[PDB]
Amino acid sequence: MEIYYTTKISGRAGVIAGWSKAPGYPSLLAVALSPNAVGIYNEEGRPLDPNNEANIKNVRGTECAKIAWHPLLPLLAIGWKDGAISFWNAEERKLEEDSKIHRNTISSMTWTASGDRLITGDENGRISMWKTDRLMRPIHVVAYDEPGAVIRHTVVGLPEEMPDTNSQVVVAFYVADAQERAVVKWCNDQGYSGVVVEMSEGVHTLVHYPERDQLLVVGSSCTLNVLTRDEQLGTWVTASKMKFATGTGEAATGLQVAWAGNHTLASASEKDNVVRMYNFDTEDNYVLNLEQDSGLVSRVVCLAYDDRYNLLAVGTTDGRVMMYKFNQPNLNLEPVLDFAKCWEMQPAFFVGNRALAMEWGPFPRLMVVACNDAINVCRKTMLSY
Repeated sequence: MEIYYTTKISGRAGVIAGWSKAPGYPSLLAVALSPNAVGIYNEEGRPLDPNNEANIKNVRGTECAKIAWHPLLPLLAIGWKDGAISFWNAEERKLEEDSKIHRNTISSMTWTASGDRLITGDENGRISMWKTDRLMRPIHVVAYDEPGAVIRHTVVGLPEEMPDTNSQVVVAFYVADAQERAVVKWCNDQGYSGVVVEMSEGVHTLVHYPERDQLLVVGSSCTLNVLTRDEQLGTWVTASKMKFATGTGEAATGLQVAWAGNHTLASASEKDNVVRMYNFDTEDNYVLNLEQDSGLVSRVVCLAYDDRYNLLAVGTTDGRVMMYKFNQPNLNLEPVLDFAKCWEMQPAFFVGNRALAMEWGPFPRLMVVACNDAINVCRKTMLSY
């Protein structure tokens, strides 16, 4: 067979792991190192540069908060915990740091579609789409203050086409979450921050369903706030709101709403060994059982989806992260309402500790379960017969 290898990034490894998520690139797992560096590490479960000089110590010498790689380049945007937006390229080995506008700890950092800007934010509510150039500098463009609110959840759902020049502008659906006052708002990189929605309940996770245009927000009551940019209202208002079947009621703490396929929504909880998939294909909910090991009960700590290649990560309390094979919406074989048996059990692997931070790689073989013990590189190595 071809058996998974449990090989772990260590040496100076921290918690936040950054994959070159674009396929076809040298998928260098950047690792937010504890001694104020970001470890640009390889994919064999080893540090690529254990000396950690090409792995870049912070110019301002702070701990990292967010590392995200360019969708069209091996450019790594490092959000350090001072506002230090650090653009570093793997092909250039140049880290260029600008901290003119951003001064608080980088809270929201999401790459744009083309990587021409970068939705940057901090705890001041200052969301700022700093432009990204091939001239390799993070340069601030637009400024939006949300005082009393933190830019916590910021998804890229529907890029609104303004009539300014009909340009496809990334419009960041950021939540002005002023202490659970989930003021989800949409800001564009030119001049404006419009309000997406005003829910009283805070955003548990800012999921977006693109097939039927549903900003699948979860309120902090396990309520799937199905926000659709309605044909009758225009913005992502709560068209429907039903309770998740995983941790029914007030169980949003530990609730795991990741993705589960093209027309399937993932739902699970830290009190549930059953992992129910809100299958949007034919409106299905169906459990996926887990195990208990002499009191080491495996209940879902983290769900994450390889939406590039349709695999669901199921992190558990015991530490293992087994995998769920989402069989396609069955138009090829056995058209079924219950995909619980179709959601095939995959060979489990023990990455180590409980899955707290998680980041799927560009391929569903190369991946990190960025647990706190080590930056758990997930990979496969062949065994010849």
